[PDB]
Amino acid sequence: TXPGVTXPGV
DNA sequence: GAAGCTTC
DNA sequence: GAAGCTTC
Repeated sequence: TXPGVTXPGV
């Protein structure tokens, strides 16, 4: 996720 | 190193 | 199935 906690997506 | 997910 | 980057 995020970053942090990529995206989604990318 | 180890956890934090939908979108093509 | 690849398609992704960091907090910690």
